[PDB]
Amino acid sequence: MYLRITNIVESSFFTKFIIYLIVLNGITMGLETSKTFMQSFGVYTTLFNQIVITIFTIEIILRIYVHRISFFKDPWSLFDFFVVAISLVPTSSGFEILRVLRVLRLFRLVTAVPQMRKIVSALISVIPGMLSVIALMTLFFYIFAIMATQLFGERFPEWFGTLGESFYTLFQVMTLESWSMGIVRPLMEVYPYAWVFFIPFIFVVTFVMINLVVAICVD
Amino acid sequence: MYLRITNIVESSFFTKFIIYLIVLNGITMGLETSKTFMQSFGVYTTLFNQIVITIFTIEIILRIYVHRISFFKDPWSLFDFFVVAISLVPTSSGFEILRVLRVLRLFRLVTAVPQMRKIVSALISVIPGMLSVIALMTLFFYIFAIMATQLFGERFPEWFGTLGESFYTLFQVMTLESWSMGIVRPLMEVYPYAWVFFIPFIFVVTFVMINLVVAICVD
Amino acid sequence: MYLRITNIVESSFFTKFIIYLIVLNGITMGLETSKTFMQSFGVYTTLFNQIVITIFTIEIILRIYVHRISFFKDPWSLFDFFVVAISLVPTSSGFEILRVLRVLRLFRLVTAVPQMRKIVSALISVIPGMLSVIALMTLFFYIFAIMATQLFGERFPEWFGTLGESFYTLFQVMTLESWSMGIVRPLMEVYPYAWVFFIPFIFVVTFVMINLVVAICVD
Amino acid sequence: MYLRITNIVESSFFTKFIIYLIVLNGITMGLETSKTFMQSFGVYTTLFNQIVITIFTIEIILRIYVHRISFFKDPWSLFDFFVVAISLVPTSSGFEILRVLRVLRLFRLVTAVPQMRKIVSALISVIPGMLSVIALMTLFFYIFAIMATQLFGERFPEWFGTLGESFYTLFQVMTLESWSMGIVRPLMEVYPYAWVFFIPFIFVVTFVMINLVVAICVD
Repeated sequence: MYLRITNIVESSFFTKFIIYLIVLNGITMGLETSKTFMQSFGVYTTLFNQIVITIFTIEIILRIYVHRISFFKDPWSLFDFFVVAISLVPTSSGFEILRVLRVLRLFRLVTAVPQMRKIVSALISVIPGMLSVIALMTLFFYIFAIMATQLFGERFPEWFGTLGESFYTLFQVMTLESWSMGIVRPLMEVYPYAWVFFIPFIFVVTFVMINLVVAICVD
Repeated sequence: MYLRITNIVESSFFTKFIIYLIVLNGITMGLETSKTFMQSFGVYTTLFNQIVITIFTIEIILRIYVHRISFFKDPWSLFDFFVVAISLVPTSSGFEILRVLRVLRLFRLVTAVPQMRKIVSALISVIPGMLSVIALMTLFFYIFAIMATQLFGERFPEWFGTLGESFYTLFQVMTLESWSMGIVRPLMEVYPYAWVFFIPFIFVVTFVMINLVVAICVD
Repeated sequence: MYLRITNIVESSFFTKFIIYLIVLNGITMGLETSKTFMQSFGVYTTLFNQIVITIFTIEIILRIYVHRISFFKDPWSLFDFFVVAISLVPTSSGFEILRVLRVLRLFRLVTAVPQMRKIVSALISVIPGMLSVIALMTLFFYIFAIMATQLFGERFPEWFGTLGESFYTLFQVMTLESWSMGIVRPLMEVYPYAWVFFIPFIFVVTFVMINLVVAICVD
Repeated sequence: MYLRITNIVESSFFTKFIIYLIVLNGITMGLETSKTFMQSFGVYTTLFNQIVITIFTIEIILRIYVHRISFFKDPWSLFDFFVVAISLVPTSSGFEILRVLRVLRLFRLVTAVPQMRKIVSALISVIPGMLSVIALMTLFFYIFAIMATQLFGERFPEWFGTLGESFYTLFQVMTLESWSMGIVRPLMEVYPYAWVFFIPFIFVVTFVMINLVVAICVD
């Protein structure tokens, strides 16, 4: 039966059918949003869901037999696996995080469709030639995070009272949002020289990002 | 008589004339802005308009006789057509949107005048070589927008209570405007881990944007 | 005496002497800032000023004889002229704008010093290959400015009540500062669809700027 | 004994060891952050430090015997030296800045480990090819900063009352943070034409930045 199924799986109809449901479940997912819709076509959409997740567990299985090991060696397939799976976990139990993560299946439309793969693949290909800098950067953030926690965490618990808060705050400063009016001016009301810690931080971080762009925009 | 008019339309004078009015009606639109001016040279400006729109329909007509099918197949002429059409719709009836959309006729100056066309043209040419990425992003937004609606729409109606509500908010976060002080810090007061949803969102959406720039910078 | 002076003007000492005063007047200009300093070395700096402006009117004259017409054909010289001049206008009369514009002389350090000229020159050289786009852009701003004035100027006098206010506000939106939390969200409290006017405006304006960078970053 | 130690220092083990401690002291610094951890494994962490600093001076010494002059001529070694020196200064005395600056020893990991060096190196290499522009800008800031101080420092002490006050503010405006709502709109309530000072400032400073990026992107 191998080749029998293998001709179904590898068939055009198959894919087109899968891509069709993606877009359907996709559209249906946006109505599941409407408080109203849920009172009318409420159940219809609920059943349509269990159906789709079924059809997808089938599809994902059939695909495995037809590919065996090569499947759990395919980035794109693994995704579909670890996404249909999350959608399988009981509607109840634990937390509803998983219940929300289900919408992650609409990402399957990147899988099932060529071109999308190209871009995604094209985008991701660059990540490697960035890790050297990213590492540097993280180290930087880590060092300043620590310094900031022990410099302003006392009188500014909210933004620097913790190693992790400082991280968050420094990332904000990196995106340059409300960094002056919201963080550094207030800070300076107690530590006149705080500007000596942030302006430099902004330069380094800014500079690095600028180069990182140059790289990707050349290398 | 064809060639007769075809020598009028196709002439230099003709174009130069149309361009003269554009820049004239243009200067007029900016005065029609002033409350004061409308109390003095008020009507002078009102009639002047009904005149231009006429002269512009005549012109648009003449051009169609001189081009027949070719006219309704030229982007630039089409624009000129639509823009004149709008301006034609009665000052009254329906909503005043149209009444405002009239000022779109000053975009006519991009049409009538070469060079502008070149730049506009040079710009639009890049668009198609982005669509693959623009689609990816849009899918992305749709997915996270749906997630956000069901993750914070209950306690934060204004920013995520609706699917479109969330789209707007997320776009804001993408432009990085007040993203931390304005939206994420406040959100975290109820959902400590919301930073797990937005920081990653910020990275992905930023990365893409950076790449996109590169593409256009190079490709 | 021509060659006599011409050898002084063209002399090394001359320039070095001029560049020396620039830096001196420059340094002295930053102390003229201090409320305190003005009570101590107050007059000293005041006289030192009249002296420098003298020495500079001399220098500027000597330079003219040695160059005649070629002088008022030299961008760099013209500057020095139209800057030493402003500094000549009476400390009183009219308004103190001119009294502040005097600090513009420290710009002479870009003049008197090679290398600086290179960069400046290098920077300015690009402006030309940007005017096509800049023109387009301005037209755009003008069109939207007008539309906005007649769309929100009524209930939002501060930000759109005038053609010029709208300009200012739109530039702000272009820099993306407080555009959402400060302008569009408030706006939407009265005009639910305002987002249909600004998001597009942001895209066009953003896109254009992105290209303009590509150009300068290639052309 | 020279070669003896020269084989210790120059050895693999040696380096790997130093690197092991870096990452160790590093992890320690982040715990020394926690108020809780300091109440439990408190001293364990305190002694651990005084140990590393020792081992690091020994190491820094050994390296100097093995390199003599070459040591105080290598950027990376110099850094390592200075960073250890700081860490050496008594926990007490003077201000606790030093006490915090100690965490700068985690930058040691950029030194000890190759690759990091490469990136850091690759980054710093670009710096010199910017100085001409960096100087221009700095001159610019100085000039406008002086102007702003005497144009708004009286009615706006917090942002322009001082020469350095104005520097900070202007830098803020350059990063474009809250520049309109935060500073210029408020300023305009007293000085209607202040937009004439800032918009141009924004353009010039932006242009430069854009070019600079280009330079580094290409040159």
